[PDB]
Amino acid sequence: EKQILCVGLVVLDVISLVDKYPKEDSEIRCLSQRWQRGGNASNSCTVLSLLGAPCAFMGSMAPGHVADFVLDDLRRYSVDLRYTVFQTTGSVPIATVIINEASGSRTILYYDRSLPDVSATDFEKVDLTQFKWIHIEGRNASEQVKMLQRIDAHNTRQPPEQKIRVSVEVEKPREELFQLFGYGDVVFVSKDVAKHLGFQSAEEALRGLYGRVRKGAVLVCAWAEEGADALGPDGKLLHSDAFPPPRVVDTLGAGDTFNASVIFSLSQGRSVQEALRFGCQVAGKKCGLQGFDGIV
Amino acid sequence: EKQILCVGLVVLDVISLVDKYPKEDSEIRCLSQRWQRGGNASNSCTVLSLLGAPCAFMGSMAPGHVADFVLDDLRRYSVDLRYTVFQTTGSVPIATVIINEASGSRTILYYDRSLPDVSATDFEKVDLTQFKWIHIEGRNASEQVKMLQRIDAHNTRQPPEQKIRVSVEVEKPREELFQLFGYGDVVFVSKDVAKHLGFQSAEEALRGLYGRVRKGAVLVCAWAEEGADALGPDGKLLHSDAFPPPRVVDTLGAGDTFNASVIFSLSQGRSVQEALRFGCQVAGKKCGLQGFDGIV
Repeated sequence: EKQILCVGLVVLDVISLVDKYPKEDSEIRCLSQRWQRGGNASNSCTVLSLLGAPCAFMGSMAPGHVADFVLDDLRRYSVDLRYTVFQTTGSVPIATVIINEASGSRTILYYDRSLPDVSATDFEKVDLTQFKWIHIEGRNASEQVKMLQRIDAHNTRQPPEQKIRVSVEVEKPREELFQLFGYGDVVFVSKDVAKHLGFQSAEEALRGLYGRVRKGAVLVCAWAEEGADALGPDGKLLHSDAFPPPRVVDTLGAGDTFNASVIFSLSQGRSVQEALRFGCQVAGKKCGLQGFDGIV
Repeated sequence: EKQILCVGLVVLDVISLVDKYPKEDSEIRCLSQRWQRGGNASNSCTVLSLLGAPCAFMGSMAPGHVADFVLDDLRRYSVDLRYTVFQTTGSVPIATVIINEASGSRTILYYDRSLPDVSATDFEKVDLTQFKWIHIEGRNASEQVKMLQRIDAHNTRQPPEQKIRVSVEVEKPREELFQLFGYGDVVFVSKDVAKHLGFQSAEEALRGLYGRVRKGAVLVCAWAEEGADALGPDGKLLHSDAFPPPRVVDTLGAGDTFNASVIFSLSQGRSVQEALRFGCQVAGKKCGLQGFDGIV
């Protein structure tokens, strides 16, 4: 069984659990503080692994005790780390995460880039024959476009049977990332990006942006409590309602869980409509649990 | 010149500077993240040192890289650490501090006690003859009352000329701490404690609580932008208006700066009225600066 490769950046989430969202200028005693491995594509590997799909993670890494914590954790999920790009400068990024016990909301304070990104030349070294799906978390787009061109060139020399399926996520509302819309068989665009571009609903965003994706591609937009929508070459808008848990306790990585679950379902040969449904359900289940493990 | 001893707990402040206060459930890129030594009595040593008063700090400590950072920092200010109480269990407490660049507000997320407190038996080892003033940050009150009884017993065997002046801070609205009101020549009570007990202004709190302090004591209550008030045995309410800086950039430790500056002024023989004024002015100056060093 060929692997699913995720290219992205691992982040250390330093999570403070509070009984209510802190009022500016107050002092509040937290219920707990914990470390959790995070990062979008990183979290998606966790979920893919939990769902039973062998996968590999490619990201930059700075040796030290933080690296040990996050790499050990990836190893626990049997994520293949052959393509870890070790950097002799910079550090693993940290995100300070406030979770409101009352609501499950997650509020993320993150920082400037703390280490070099995975480059096109790094990706050149990947043995593409090992993978049936490659997902790219949009970040350093000019480099990633080259990576995507490399996969495309590879696929031209392949039977349709042996083509590597590609997905990309455009989550941050940064201009440089929009070029990624034209790559990938599946394109995840965030609600935040949609709203930044002036769309007020997933349906609106999908209709508004479909003209930018590559021929044959499926564009997917999750819209929180409003569920998720997709639009493919046939012009039929597809939708799944959200599947909230009875009590929301932790929504950190819920979007990553959605992405992973859609990739999983699609990679398993399911329809887009079913993949959306499955994504919403697994993401919802996740929101009712601390971290990811209880989704299975 | 005998030292001023501060008994309290050193804290590592992990400070995230943000351009606006984060909205719940958002993700925000911080401007910077820095480590700063904190803790109330710890910060007051910094200020006392900067103002030119030799001082000593007594608190619990767990060896490790965090201890090294905070102890090196205390050494930079020439704070005497002879009475550091090393603990073979627990860790230096962390406080997660969000500072709003726009307002200078500080929002503090702190955690359960991470190491043993300084005990009465620890304090027994202090050479009281070395100190002309001892300030206690209220925390483990039952133990600290014994410490205060030890100082009292010491002072009975002294000339008035050689009596150690004592101050206590009651900052958290915790019942156990109220017993400390009856100790100390100078009693700092926080606005938060006052409000918890049903008073709506410093004047109200002082009148409301003076009957609980020891004969001769001065009760002090700072009330933020409303300045600070004090009440002594003569029943005359004293007041200083706040002295805001032209632009408030960082209010973390402003209250500690006030406390230290009042202790300093009083220890220098100044009147309570002048000490209040001086406290408000130095605290105000501090609020216009990052950290403490520019106050002098």
